[PDB]
Amino acid sequence: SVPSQKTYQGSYGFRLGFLHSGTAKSVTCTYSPALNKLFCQLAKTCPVQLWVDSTPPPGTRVRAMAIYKQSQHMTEVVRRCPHHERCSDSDGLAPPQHLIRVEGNLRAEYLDDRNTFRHSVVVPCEPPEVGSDCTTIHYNYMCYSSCMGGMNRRPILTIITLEDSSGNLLGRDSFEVRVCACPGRDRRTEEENLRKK
Ligand SMILES: OCc1cc(I)c(-n2cccc2)c(I)c1O
Ligand SMILES: [Zn+2]
Repeated sequence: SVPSQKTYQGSYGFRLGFLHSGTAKSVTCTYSPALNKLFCQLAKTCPVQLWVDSTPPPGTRVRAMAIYKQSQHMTEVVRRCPHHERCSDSDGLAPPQHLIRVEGNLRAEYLDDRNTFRHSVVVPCEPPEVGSDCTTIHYNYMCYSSCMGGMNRRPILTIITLEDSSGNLLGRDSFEVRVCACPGRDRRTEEENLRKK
């Protein structure tokens, strides 16, 4: 009733990577290594790099799913709030209830799990373009952390899993997410709080 969040590189040495976008007031997405936490604006591009030490087999896929970070909320499905699920901002593929979308990939598939009711979005693994050493997926988060009746100020994690063609686990990584109006200021504030402690 709770998906695992244990980091697992697996046989292919799978792990995530993030750009270094800084903390200017205008930044739309920024990652804090000290907090392992991504800060982003609503419905803005979040580039997440995928790194491996060796090439996984054809048919390998990469799935993203959100869970609540606090244990007392972890069994609750993370979903969009009562406002955003009804705002008709569909891209034609993502169900309106799903918090996480993949941008610009027509092969993305959206799952409502028939047993857990949790949402996820999964894409095929594709090799890096010539001249690149990693592959990047562009995610969007479609509600604010503060949305009433949805996340309601509760922190979430995103779990990224590398899976075989049957859905079996090959690798796992994760990061906390805050969706907020000013990611640069919030990253600076939270990193300062961590330092003061
Ligand atoms: O052949 C090299 C290579 C192949 C693949 I397929 C991937 N990959 C794409 C999504 C997940 C892993 C990567 I990163 C890579 O470097
Ligand atoms: Zn919302």
